[PDB]
Amino acid sequence: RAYLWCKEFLPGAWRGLHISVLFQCSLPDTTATLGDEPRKVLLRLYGEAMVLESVMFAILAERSLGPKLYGIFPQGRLEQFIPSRRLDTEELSLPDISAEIAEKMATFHGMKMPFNKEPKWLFGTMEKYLKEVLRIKFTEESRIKKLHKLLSYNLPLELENLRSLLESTPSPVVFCHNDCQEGNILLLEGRENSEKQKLMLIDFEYSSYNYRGFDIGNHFCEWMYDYSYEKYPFFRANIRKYPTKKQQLHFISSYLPAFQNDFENLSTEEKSIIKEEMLLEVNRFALASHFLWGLWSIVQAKISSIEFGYMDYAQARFDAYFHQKRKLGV
Amino acid sequence: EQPEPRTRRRAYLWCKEFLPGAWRGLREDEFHISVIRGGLSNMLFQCSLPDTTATLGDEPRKVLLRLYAEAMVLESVMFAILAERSLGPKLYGIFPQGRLEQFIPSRRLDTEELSLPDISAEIAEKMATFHGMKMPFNKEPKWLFGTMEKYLKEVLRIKFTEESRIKKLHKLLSYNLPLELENLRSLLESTPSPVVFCHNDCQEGNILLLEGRENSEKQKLMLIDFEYSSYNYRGFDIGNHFCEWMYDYSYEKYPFFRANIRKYPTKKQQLHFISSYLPAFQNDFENLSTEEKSIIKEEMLLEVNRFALASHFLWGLWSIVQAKISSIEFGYMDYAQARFDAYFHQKRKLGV
Ligand SMILES: OC(c1ccc(Cl)s1)(c1ccc(Cl)s1)[C@H]1CN2CCC1CC2
Ligand SMILES: OC(c1ccc(Cl)s1)(c1ccc(Cl)s1)[C@H]1CN2CCC1CC2
Repeated sequence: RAYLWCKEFLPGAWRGLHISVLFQCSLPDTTATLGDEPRKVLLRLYGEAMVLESVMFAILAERSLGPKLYGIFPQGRLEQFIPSRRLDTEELSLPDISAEIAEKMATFHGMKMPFNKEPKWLFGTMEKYLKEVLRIKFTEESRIKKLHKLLSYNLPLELENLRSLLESTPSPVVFCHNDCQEGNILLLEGRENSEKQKLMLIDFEYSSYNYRGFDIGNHFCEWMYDYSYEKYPFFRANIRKYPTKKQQLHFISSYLPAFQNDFENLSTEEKSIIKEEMLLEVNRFALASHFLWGLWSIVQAKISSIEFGYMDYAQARFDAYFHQKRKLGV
Repeated sequence: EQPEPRTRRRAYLWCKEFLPGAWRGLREDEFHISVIRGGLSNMLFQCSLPDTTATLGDEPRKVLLRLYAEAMVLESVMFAILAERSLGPKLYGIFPQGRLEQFIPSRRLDTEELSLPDISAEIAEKMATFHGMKMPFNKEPKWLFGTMEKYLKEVLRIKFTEESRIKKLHKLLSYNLPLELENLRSLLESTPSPVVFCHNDCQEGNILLLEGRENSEKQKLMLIDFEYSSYNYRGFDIGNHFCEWMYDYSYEKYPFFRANIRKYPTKKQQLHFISSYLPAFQNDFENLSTEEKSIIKEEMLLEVNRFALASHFLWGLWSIVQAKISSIEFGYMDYAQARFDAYFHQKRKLGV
């Protein structure tokens, strides 16, 4: 099946003619490349709505901000295989890494995409997941209990509180990644010694026009979560790992001149004003990351096959939401 | 011509939501929209900012709205890629009901303009550029015979009710189309042709003569409407274009087309076309020997002239199917006969 996708969609030596588990499709080591065709490709089997993700991946491939698109078919797609590794959670805090993510995020934000520019994504998704959460019934007594504790916060009332806080919080609408976590950041092989070009932002499943503060606040929230933990619930949460004001300022001091052209040419006092207001903007939007992903995770506990403690994760996001509300005095 | 109130409201919402700058804060009463192309399939509209409104950034003053089975996914990706490589109109917005694309001030070429040496040479260069494209689609040349077999299977099942359509179908069927498809298959089997990304409908109605550029000898045209595009034999794309010289679709009375076999390009006109196509396609071409260049050229004429037979066959079958399924007024059965008449005339000329 994959043999016929790689044979029919790929040029040169493939048109004549190895697979590993996502799939790593390759040509034999003794086979000589006829031209610029790839020796090793990546196959993505799935399992509007595909029209938008496809056009987006095609555009990012064309603009070199994503992996190349080699083939597109109903069952999935053939993409460029990038020799790399994903970053770990502890590396998000590294100054060079943090500064590069901010630059790669700033670049992604300035991109013009053929999608709805109305920032509906944030609240529309939260309402969609909230409507589902209130009608979910679990069979297991342990899950019924965990849900009962989450529903006890009165989620529709909390959403209206978050709505009022965010409406009185100006944040520009940009093309957001919406999932800027370590698992979506590639550390490029060989390029490890590069100070400012060793990374790549990937996996645009959630990308849309959204409030800038959500992409930044959401990334700040991601410093607290490590999804590599090998024992149940298959994640580790650490509130103390949220960026300090200094680490948050280092991130924005790299984000701002990379996004706003004039920024560098402003006065020291003016630069601090934009920055101080930006810390308020992103820390408020961090609350929407906890809320969005917390609701998402309850819906995921009901529908997903994947081995992950979804209900514990929802509780860890809701704990962080209330902790962050307290920190902000909101 | 103004659209229907429901269309005008939906169009206004798509423009204010997908288009940036002055569009984001436009009132319904400030929205300008007019029909470009009517019908039921692919309605076209020009949408615009009032002339009194200033632009804020680099947003367009006017756009084209195109108002329309996952062939929609591939078609959308194709338009996006071509828009990115500056080979098609810019894509401003994609939604289930349609697209917002760049408005290009121009007119389409007329059939008579295809023969013009400068026009012909430029079409050859843009077609050659189009063929050098790497697209993420199936590279097996299954389009041609797959489409023809698909149309033929449909044609063998067709039962018309109108007496003249019945009589016309009887004549076409009498040629023994399945047997004729096999004769065509074996002829093309012994005709080598490189598999490239083809337009597959490179006719006058899909070529834009760009406004202001009518003095630019080599850069005044643009190929558009890539709905039939796929990986196909290079022979087809060129052969199909040569067949298009014979058909004028602007005829205002039924059958809504004029066919003239004498308008097919002469060896001279074909050689002029392939003489612009070849250095545009390989770039090292001019530096080859006179005997090698003449051999490449003579093999190329034979290849495109044989594939022209598949152009006649494919559109003749498509036309019969359209007579059954389409709602658009066109003399489809007369058009099918016109393509089959040409097909047998081209067979006799090739001595095959
Ligand atoms: O998709 C996740 C999943 C976590 C657990 C799952 Cl089961 S899917 C990640 C994808 C890849 C990772 Cl590595 S973590 C997380 C990343 N963000 C979106 C959804 C999750 C919370 C925030
Ligand atoms: O699309 C057509 C149509 C003709 C009649 C129709 Cl009804 S659609 C053209 C569109 C615009 C033209 Cl100008 S010709 C023709 C161009 N090629 C594809 C189908 C037709 C034959 C070859």
